[PDB]
Amino acid sequence: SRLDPVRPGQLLMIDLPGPELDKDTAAYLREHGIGAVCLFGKNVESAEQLRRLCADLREVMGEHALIAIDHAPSAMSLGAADDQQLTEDVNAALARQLRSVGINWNFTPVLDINVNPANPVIGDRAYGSDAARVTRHGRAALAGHTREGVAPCAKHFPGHGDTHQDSHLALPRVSKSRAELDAGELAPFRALLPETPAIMTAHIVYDALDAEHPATLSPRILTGLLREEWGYDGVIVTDSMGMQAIDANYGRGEAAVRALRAGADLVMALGRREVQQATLAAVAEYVPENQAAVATKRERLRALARRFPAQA
Repeated sequence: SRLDPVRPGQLLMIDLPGPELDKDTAAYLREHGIGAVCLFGKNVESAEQLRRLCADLREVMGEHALIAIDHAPSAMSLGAADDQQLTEDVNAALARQLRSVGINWNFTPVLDINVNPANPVIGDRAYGSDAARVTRHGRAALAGHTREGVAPCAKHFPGHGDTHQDSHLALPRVSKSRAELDAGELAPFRALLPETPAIMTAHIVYDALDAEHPATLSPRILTGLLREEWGYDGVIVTDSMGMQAIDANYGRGEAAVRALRAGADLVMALGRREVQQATLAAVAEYVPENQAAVATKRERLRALARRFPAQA
């Protein structure tokens, strides 16, 4: 649309320095039209302070604001008690607390499967060791958020449960066959798609899907599989681009442009202002030649915020 061209900042989710929205940060959000922020421990002191922080963010960012947080018993606990209704209700209570402070996005449920006992990558944070158990409690977690007006985001697609890292600088790999993936890693996401408004992708290489690129940078995975095979029309967000294995293998801006091209709607551009600025600069070169594609990405983000408005 002529009157409202897509800006590079509207495709990024950034982090903030502290518990208060300082003037320079406000000026910066407004300057670039940043539409999404993720909050962490460094931003959280009390419910009163957090409510003040999210109200300020909503005032600066406007009606499309996506205000996310990363993170009450464990997923393993709930998985084990195995009362689906309990899982839903605990997530419903968590979502009500988030809603009262002005947060409209939570990064759960984990749909990773803790399948390999001798390789607990996820551990406590998964609901179980098979797809069936993860699917059942994942459904409950999604519904508890959704019914309370908070967008949940399933992670980490296509499944972090059983990855192998050759070194701390190498991308983790999964070398299982497609049929194995279908029965395991992929099953909970596939089963839960119509209830999943957002999905966060994993910096993991799946040999059976795309032997050359991590999922977050893979057109075969984000577009071929998620969009085309599965018909997924929700938000795809990349995992944090500041994680070491990516950082050691790609430039920040290059990686973010590649994620958007591959099929992400939203890039998590976490880190100090200088790295955020470098990401903006790269996306600023991509956006003008890809206006229809980025319009579609922005509308997914906007549809999410309309459904789950931040204003407390």
